[PDB]
Amino acid sequence: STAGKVIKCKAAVLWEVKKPFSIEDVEVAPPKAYEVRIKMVAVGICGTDDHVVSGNLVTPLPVILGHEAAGIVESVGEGVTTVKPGDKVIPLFTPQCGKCRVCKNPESNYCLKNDLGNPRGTLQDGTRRFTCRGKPIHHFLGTSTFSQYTVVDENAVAKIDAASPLEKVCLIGCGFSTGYGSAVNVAKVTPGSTCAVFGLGGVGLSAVMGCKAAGAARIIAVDINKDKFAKAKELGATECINPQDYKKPIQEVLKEMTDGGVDFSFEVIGRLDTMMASLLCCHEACGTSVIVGVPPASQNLSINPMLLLTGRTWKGAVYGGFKSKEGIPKLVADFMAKKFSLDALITHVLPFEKINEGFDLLHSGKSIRTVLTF
Amino acid sequence: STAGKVIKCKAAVLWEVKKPFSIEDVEVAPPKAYEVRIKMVAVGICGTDDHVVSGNLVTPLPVILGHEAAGIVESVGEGVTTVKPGDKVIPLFTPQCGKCRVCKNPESNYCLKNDLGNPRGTLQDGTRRFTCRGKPIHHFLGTSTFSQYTVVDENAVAKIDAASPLEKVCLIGCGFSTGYGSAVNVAKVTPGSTCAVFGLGGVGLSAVMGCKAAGAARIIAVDINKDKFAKAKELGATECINPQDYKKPIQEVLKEMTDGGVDFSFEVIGRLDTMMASLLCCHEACGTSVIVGVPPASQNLSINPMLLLTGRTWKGAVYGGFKSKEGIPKLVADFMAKKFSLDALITHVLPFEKINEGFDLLHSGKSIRTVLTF
Ligand SMILES: NC(=O)c1ccc[n+]([C@@H]2O[C@H](COP(=O)([O-])OP(=O)(O)OC[C@H]3O[C@@H](n4cnc5c(N)ncnc54)[C@H](O)[C@@H]3O)[C@@H](O)[C@H]2O)c1
Ligand SMILES: NC(=O)c1ccc[n+]([C@@H]2O[C@H](COP(=O)([O-])OP(=O)(O)OC[C@H]3O[C@@H](n4cnc5c(N)ncnc54)[C@H](O)[C@@H]3O)[C@@H](O)[C@H]2O)c1
Ligand SMILES: [Cl-]
Ligand SMILES: [Zn+2]
Ligand SMILES: [Zn+2]
Ligand SMILES: [Zn+2]
Ligand SMILES: [Zn+2]
Repeated sequence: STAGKVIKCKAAVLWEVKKPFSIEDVEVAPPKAYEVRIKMVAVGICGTDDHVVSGNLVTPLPVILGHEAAGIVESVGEGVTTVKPGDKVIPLFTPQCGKCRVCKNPESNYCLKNDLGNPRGTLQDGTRRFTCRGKPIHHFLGTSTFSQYTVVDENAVAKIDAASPLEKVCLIGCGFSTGYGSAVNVAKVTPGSTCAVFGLGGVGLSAVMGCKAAGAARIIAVDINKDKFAKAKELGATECINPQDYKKPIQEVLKEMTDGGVDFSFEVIGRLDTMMASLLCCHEACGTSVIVGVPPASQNLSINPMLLLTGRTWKGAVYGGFKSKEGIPKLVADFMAKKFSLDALITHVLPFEKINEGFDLLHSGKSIRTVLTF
Repeated sequence: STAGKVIKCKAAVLWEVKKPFSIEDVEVAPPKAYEVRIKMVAVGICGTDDHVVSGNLVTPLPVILGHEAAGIVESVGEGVTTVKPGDKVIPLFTPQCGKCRVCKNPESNYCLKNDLGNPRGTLQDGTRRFTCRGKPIHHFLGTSTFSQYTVVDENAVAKIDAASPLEKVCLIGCGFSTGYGSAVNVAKVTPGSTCAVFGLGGVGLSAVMGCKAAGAARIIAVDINKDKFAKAKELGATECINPQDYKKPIQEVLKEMTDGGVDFSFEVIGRLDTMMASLLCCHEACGTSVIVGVPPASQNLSINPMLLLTGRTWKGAVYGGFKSKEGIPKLVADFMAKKFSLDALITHVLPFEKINEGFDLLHSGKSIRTVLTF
């Protein structure tokens, strides 16, 4: 069996930036106390993973990426009370340690045991658990789901419904709950409002889907990629516009189109020009601009503070404001109850081994979410 | 009767920037329809006035400044349904025109009729009601209270309580409502939270009072002027901090002092560095930072969007988010119902003819609020 023994499996390792992943044999150490070893069943490719490949989000290399996933618990360490082997689970990229300031504060979810802020590349106890060619391989956001087995801290893992379709539900681990919560919990979109959503990746489209579930009267979807429009529209966008069609700055276009700005604007791309245009496009006295895309390392925005004095709210959030371990369970329950559908987001299913082809699909505007099967 | 004819009186006219005010004889035209001519009983000197003298807030010159005030209604023009001659009045620097998007929206207050954003120095119909030496003099924020008589549009004037100390209550026209409102209505300070306030002028200490009124467990008051601390402590600040006493940046000191950051920070000064230190000292995952001070003409902050992505909110607000015409009276009522005391703030009362003396007191930290009487 495997419980308590090292596991040897395939995993896609990123040895260098801007280089392909290498499906390698790696040894995965057993769970220490309060840790869980999971067997990956399905994983989604998310833009945050692509940012590490591209050089925009620095994390310690070599690394096993991946964080949007669903799997079955193979073994649990001592102390682990929340998980039992055989339990279906979604690994959370933001832990909910339950004992820090942020975790106790009912409205905050960026727990202090996270590894996004200043990435160590390890698990919470400071150590790694993957070895490939004798060398230690670093973890990513403490989840590293781009491997057939991974070890995750207990506070970073959620037990979900035993009947959950893991090849659909893995989206709720990052992309969907991020997009949808951005609208429903972060910006708190109001019925009848006008919302703009910049970027239509699987997180951008769940933001559209969150604005529609909130009662937004209008949802303008912005993207330089026309092919995304049909899905946006099907999911709730009232209109879709492409910045390259206009001769004047996209915030001016939208201000003119909405009687001086939207009420709620969402940036789900991660570029500075669109984070600025997304601030600008919202109404000067009643707009909320929510930052969802992750910015390129060390870059800055020069804003005039007056943009804010008149009444604008600029905020950002991680995971759609969901406290990870309590939220992702309930959102799967909702999923089961048929409250929403993830099917339009999943455009491709590839075997794990075809991971690089999955990143090529993202890079070409051909895929919204690619799911990788183990 | 004064009515229907051009009044000639005294007004402190600013002819050039960084120049002493000239107390001069000007002609205040009669009210057109939907306008009101008011006799100034008391005027507070507020930081926004000073910025026009400094050159920090550009506005068409010559101009008669002033916007913090209480007076009695001399004549009302035609169609004026809300105030009658003799009615006690506080002119509002931000109108509540009742009909625009911002006015119909229950949460916003920067009515579109405002003359703050792109100041044209006239009343809402695009014309001035003041003359001096065969020259039209401009208005400031459609209020121009540094004149014995001023004409203001109707939507920009509130009928306050018939029995109100007009020498006290005029602070509610700007400073008290802005500072207090910023805390209670914009930041929405929570019971038991910890707030930091940068700048302890008239607006600043009213923010200290608002946080205390909101139930903040800790209120740290920051000011390079050590003499304001006694008042701050008296008004609610649990601690006072002078940036010059340190060797490390004030955010670092405050982050350290407050377990990672303050829950609510208010910048009530208007400098870029303090807007920055104000963003930085509130907790990255749950702090709200509120901009209240007014920024120098065309100066930008280079910020890193990761500062918001972790979860902190950044918002500005005009008038402490009070709908003006509806708000200032309810507060005058609260003052009248013994809810708070403006006394600590009214530091000096001078005859209006000493207005340049009043600005010198401000320019030396002697004064918190100087009231100019008529
Ligand atoms: N805040 C978080 O919690 C959180 C969570 C998950 C993902 N993210 C971030 O969300 C962002 C996107 O996520 P995704 O997985 O949905 O990625 P994605 O690649 O599928 O979506 C990006 C979309 O933006 C569009 N786009 C690119 N340039 C554009 C431009 N100049 N103008 C308009 N649109 C443009 C692209 O066509 C693409 O459709 C990434 O930056 C990711 O890092 C953040
Ligand atoms: N948003 C609005 O609705 C609104 C309304 C009223 C006033 N304001 C703005 O509020 C700001 C000030 O209000 P005020 O009327 O009380 O003026 P004020 O001059 O009396 O008070 C400003 C305080 O800032 C302190 N200070 C100065 N430099 C400092 C520094 N470098 N670091 C820390 N503290 C410093 C000064 O000692 C003073 O105590 C002004 O910028 C005014 O324009 C805005
Ligand atoms: Cl004129
Ligand atoms: Zn993600
Ligand atoms: Zn925590
Ligand atoms: Zn209005
Ligand atoms: Zn003022």
